[PDB]
Amino acid sequence: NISPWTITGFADAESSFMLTVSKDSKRNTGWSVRPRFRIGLHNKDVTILKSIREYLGAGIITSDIDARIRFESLKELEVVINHFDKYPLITQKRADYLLFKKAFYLIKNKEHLTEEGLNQILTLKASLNLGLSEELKEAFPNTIPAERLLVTGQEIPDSNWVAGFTAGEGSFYIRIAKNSTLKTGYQVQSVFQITQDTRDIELMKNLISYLNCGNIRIRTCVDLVVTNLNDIKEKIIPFFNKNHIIGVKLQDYRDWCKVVTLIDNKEHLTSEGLEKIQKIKEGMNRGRS
DNA sequence: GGTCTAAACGTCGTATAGGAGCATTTG
DNA sequence: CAAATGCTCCTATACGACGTTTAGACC
Ligand SMILES: [Ca+2]
Ligand SMILES: [Ca+2]
Ligand SMILES: [Ca+2]
Repeated sequence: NISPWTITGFADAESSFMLTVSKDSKRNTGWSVRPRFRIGLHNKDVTILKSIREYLGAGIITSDIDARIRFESLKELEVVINHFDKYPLITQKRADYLLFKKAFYLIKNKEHLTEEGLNQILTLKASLNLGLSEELKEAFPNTIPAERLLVTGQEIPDSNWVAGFTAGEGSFYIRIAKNSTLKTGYQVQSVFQITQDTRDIELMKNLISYLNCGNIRIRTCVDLVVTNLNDIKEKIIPFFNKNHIIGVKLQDYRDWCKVVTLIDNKEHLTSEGLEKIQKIKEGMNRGRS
């Protein structure tokens, strides 16, 4: 059974809180307003969604061009709010959650069925994710976007949060670089990585302190990158051995571990070992069938 | 000078995120 | 009826993941 903090870490990475405001003749305000919480993944990772659904006892799972679990009914969203109230998000998505939660209360309480409440919903939608469309701006021109929490000074709440976040944003890959100064003609490196938009660089720096390794790379997006071999051996691998990765990426993690073993035993410095490692690498990540 | 590790630097393709609205059920 | 939400379809970028070059430790 998945940990609640794993769920929150994974949602910090992959989830979306949404408000749809659609023109509708059939409604008394002329508009339809509805809240949504959703996680959408590659079809191969439907199992993660089933795990979340089994934990919470709510959510509708679909699989077509992608796999999604959605929470749209007031009963389902109540389960979502109860969870995140207990196990709070720590990325900037915490701010989206707070806007969403205010909207949920307005809708749950039917205040959205008034001109006043509808207008308030629009201030919330305006600061949530991508904000108001041109059409919505045209229809609600005097909307002042609600204040958005700048999320700051957040501590890593639990080791399983890190496992969930990494299952969403992390990468375990083997880097092979053509390099003539090596006997085999190639350098072999094991790499652990977490990627995130710079809006959360503070969190990323906190992750470096928390895991006690890694460097910050800015490209904007930020990468937490661990390349040091016995930071990988004695910190990253022990960490994720206790705090488990979920989804197909677990298989990538396992293969990654195997190559790290081969590297630790210097087999990457031989032609045969390099061939071994390449074969494993080719079956990992994007190369996994 | 040779061999090697670490990581700074480069960068592509899509699985994530985010979106909107018609159809159906419900009381 | 109209409100709620089931269901389905649309868009595209922050992610993941793959590749090369550089600084320099160690012998
Ligand atoms: Ca994310
Ligand atoms: Ca992911
Ligand atoms: Ca992601």
